Amino acid sequence: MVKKLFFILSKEDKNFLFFLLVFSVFVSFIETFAISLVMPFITLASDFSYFDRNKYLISLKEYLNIPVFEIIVYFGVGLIVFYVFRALLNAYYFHLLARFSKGRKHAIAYKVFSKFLNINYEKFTQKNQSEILKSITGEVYNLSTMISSFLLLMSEIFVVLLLYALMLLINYKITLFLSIFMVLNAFILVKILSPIIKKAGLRREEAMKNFFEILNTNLNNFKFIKLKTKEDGVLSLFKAQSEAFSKANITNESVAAVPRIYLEGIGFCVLVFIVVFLVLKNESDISGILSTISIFVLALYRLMPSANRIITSYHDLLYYHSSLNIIYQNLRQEEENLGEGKLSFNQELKICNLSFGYEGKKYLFKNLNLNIKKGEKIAFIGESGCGKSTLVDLIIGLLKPKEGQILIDKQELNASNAKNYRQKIGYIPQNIYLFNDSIAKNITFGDAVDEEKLNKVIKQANLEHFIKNLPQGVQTKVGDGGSNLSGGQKQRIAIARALYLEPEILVLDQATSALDTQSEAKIMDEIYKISKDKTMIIIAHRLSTITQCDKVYRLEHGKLKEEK
Amino acid sequence: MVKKLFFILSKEDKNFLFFLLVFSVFVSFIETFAISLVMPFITLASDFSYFDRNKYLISLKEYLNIPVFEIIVYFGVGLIVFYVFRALLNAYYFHLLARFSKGRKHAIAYKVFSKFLNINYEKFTQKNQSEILKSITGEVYNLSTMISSFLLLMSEIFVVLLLYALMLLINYKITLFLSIFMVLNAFILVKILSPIIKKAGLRREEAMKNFFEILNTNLNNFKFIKLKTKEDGVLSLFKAQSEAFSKANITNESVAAVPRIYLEGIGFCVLVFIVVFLVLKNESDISGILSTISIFVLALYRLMPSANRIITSYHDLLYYHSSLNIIYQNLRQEEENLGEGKLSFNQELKICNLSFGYEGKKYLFKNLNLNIKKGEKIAFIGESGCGKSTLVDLIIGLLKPKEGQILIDKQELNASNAKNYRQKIGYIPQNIYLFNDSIAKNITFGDAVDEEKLNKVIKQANLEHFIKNLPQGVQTKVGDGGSNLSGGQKQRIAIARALYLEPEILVLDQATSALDTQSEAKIMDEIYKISKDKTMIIIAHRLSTITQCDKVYRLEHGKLKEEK
Repeated sequence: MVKKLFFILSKEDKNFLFFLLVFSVFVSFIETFAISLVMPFITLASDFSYFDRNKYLISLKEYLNIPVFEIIVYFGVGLIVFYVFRALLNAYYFHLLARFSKGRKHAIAYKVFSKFLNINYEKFTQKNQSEILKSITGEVYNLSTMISSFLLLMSEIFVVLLLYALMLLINYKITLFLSIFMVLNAFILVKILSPIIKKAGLRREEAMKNFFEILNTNLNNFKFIKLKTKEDGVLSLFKAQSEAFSKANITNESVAAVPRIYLEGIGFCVLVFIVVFLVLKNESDISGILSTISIFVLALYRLMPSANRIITSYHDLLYYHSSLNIIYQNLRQEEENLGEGKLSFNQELKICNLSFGYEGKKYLFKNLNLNIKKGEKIAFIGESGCGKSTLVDLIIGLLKPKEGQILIDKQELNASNAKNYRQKIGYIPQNIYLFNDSIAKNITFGDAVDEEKLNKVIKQANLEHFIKNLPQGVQTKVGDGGSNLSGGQKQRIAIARALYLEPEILVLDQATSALDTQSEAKIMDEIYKISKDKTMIIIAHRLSTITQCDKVYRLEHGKLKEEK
Repeated sequence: MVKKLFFILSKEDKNFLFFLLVFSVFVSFIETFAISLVMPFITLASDFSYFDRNKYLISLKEYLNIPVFEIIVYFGVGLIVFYVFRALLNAYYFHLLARFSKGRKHAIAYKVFSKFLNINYEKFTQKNQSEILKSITGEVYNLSTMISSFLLLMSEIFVVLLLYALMLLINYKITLFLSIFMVLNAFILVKILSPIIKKAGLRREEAMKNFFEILNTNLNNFKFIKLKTKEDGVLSLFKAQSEAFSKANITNESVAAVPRIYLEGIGFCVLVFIVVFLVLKNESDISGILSTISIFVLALYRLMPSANRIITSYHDLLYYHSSLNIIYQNLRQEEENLGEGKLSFNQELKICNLSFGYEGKKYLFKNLNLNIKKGEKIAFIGESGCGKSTLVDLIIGLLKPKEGQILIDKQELNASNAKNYRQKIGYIPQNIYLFNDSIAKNITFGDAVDEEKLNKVIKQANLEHFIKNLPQGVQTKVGDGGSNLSGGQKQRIAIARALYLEPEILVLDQATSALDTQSEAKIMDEIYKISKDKTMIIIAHRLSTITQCDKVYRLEHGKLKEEK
């Protein structure tokens, strides 16, 4: 199951990853060094001896470099430069972690989005957009922060093992005591306290709910209370619930402080017994008792966060992580579309026996039939939701028929030429979704500009008096969808978007209502005047918009009857 | 302005307050004992000397009590009993704080609620219930936790002052350096660091806003993407915004560790210059270097929580409290209703020139006139908010008329006799709010039970076939409002509630819609049959329910016309 992970990440990310691993092991050594290098400096600073004795201390001094008094100053400066060095180093490490995690958040999410773009229409549209959005923005973040948690985990288990080994070395006796005593201390806090904290917590949570409830119904029945004269009747309930809440809330607010005061008390109590045990034998070298103590204090101090990070990363490695990876496998290895080749359209769009049904599912047509001559401008009057939009979808490039053929100049429409057939249709969704940018983009939908063709389209989409009356002009921000724009401008800009593609079939998926003739009646005429050179399919929901339409097919359950 | 506090709090609350006040300073001293009493034991436990010298230490040993090897064992116990003693003491202290805070929550919220119960109907109904609920459950919590925060504040400022004075005594030289460096370091973290972080926080928030904003619009326009074949168009923008998010997300995650790693860097760096200044003179008594370090470490260590709590409680002493206390003052000194004395009803309910308006407000009536013979069963067709409900409120006990008299057997209804008149009306609100309890209560509305009267009432409100078909029976929990109950049973339970008060005027405030005759048509006849012996006022909303009404008055601008 490790081969899953090595399929997602790229090579540069691998280099970066191992870099971060080596770094992770490194900072462990740097930390344990930053902690260990206190004992020598704290035990050699006083008394001012050790220079005159000890087979090791005199060598660096008798190496003819330093007198006797510059052995503490220089060493100390060396350490403070070492600590500023740490202050920079750890920051860089975490920077690399962040850079890696979120840079990956970018990179893989790009792939997921792209693959979802290359996947076929039916499989994309069969699963809700919550699943897709989550699949390209949620799982990615989760995985990124997951990996960061893993590298940090490595770092800290290394810090733990290293400092534990150091403690094992320094005082072989005390470390075992503090070990057995530590794994007991965690037991007192996770088996004897935490469930009772959960207990008082749930008690407060329930009492608060109850209290607010009867206070709310009591306020709801005031007209009855005032007319009942007796008010103490409901105070008999209020003072009853309020005291329960006032009890559970104090048991909770009280039991929460037990651990820390426990930790202080035990914090000193563990120190004094160890003192009174190391008295039975003589070893305390004045500074010795405090030299080993400063060290173990430091060690425990640095170990607590390592343990915490370990546990947190553990819960993040249980809760999250795994429950995403397999999902990812179902998204990249998920198949795409296909097809390549051209197809000509100079005569008809013969349909021939559609018969279509989704992934369930009862058939929506079962032998649907019509044909669309080049330039017909037809419309699909329905009863809203009958399948007119689905019919048009099948007529156009999308949706694979169950029994159909859909001929284009007596030539069968399939996957090969589906590319080129999808290419030669606009859309104009009426209720459109613009993305926050500069009018031109959208319309061009990101694919650069052309100036000439763009102006041909703006001229053709009758927006010249709207582009003239804009401050920045063609470069104004649509705010979102509009926001900065409004209805008519949306519609016409979409018309521009579909007329930027030009030929040959203009779909027009008009939605329910437009409100009213003070918009649609004019725009329709403009459309009839601009759809002269091309063919048009209109997914009509009502009426009064199909006046100049050559053909009108009514689709109701469950066949297709010709109206006009 | 402190006398406000002693008007809200009772005597027991005052005593408890001063008690917790003294307690705070006490635990301050006990804690500083736990910190200071380390130095004697840290300097006398090892090495095993000091017993032979010192004018005081030689006394207790020469006081004929101890050998030579049992002076550390016994002395240690003195501290180890003391620290468990603390483990109990602080626990009991915080327990007392919690008990005071939430006990105050109870008692005080009770007082406010009770005052809202004694206040008159119009001022109660003129202010929205949000302000009320908050005034008896929101502000109270703030004041409660506020006072506890103040006591804790005193405790910790005392700990601060004592340990600061002790450090001042022990080493009068170093404490000043660490002081100026405290106000300098905190300056580095709150004047040089803390203000600059906010910028990055808002920046990241905005970058996330932009990216996540533009990611949805991309998925919203997929039909066009599929019809375009080319996938790179939106990938070219996605790779542009996602990297902006991927840049903003790494800088904050990098800068968030800056303060703490700074804290280690300075944490050690501050030690060494002090070393290189205290080496120039002989004073280091081997353990001295580590004794003074241990002491100042303990003190600074204990000072951090004191400062932190000071700041936290300070923000609780800034944000909250005030905007509640005056609010609170506007509820204790708030005025109530009045009245006492009886009044008879045997003939008519003469009105005589009502004319009413709320706290604004254009009059809803301006000279209203009628009379209600005992048992008339009249109805008020209105336009909802036209003033029919207000009219009925005036007819019954609530709301004081601006020009009216409201005679009851030729006797004026005012504040004095309003009690007995309020007593003699039921209600039946149609859309009712039961509170989570045992059917009997509600019906009796909290005022205990009666068995005889309850059975007579359930008998009168025709609900027996629903009580036999319930598990617990009359002791079933209505769950919420119902939840466990449904429609008809709700209504009839309310009818029972108003029939438990029994006579003599049955209001029926019907709301909009019921759906349909399978409920209203049935209930209405039963109501008409139980109102035979009584009089009835119906705030009717429609028709077909006022069929059996003897009189029907329609309220329109701005009079009342008899219908039938």
